[PDB]
Amino acid sequence: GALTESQAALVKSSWEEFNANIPKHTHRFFILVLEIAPAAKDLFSFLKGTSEVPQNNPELQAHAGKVFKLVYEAAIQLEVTGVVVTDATLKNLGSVHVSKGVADAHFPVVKEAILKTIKEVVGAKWSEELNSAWTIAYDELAIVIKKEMDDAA
Ligand code: HEM
Ligand SMILES: [F-]
Repeated sequence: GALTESQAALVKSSWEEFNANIPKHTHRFFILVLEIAPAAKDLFSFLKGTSEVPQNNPELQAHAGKVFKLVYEAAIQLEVTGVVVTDATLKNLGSVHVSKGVADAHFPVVKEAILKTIKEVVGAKWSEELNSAWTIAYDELAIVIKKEMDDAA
């Protein structure tokens, strides 16, 4: 699909819609994760020793917000520039995943959890053109982090 001026316009628009409700979209996102893979729970400090996914845990919200922002920034960068740029942050990201016991096969878990989360976020405006656009942007960003984990291990 490439990332036409028209496709980028579509991701920006849909991320603005996501940020618009962090405590919801982020707790949803963690539930979609634990649905696709239950075992994932022991990983998260703020999920350990608990039984259910905490709903007002600042640690949890701050965490999940950061995740989506990063995927959107990635899509704009693709339309303007044609690429996703690797910086200090993406590199430190790779380190912390590894400390915490996260692997590659965990990534389609968090992807589907994000496509499903955005399909839920944009509702009837959903188009093939839009699905195509977030898919392109995640894929392109995951490619970059997975790269940095391998390097932190
Ligand atoms: C493009 C996709 C992804 C992005 C942009 C991303 C981003 C991040 C960021 C920014 C942090 C640190 C947050 C903080 O300091 O507060 C973090 C921590 C973490 N992430 Fe990810 N992530 C991605 C995929 C994944 C996957 C697939 C898993 C595995 C299930 C995972 C598991 C974790 C864990 C266990 C921590 C440590 C949390 C702690 O115990 O406090 N992430 N991630
Ligand atoms: F994460």
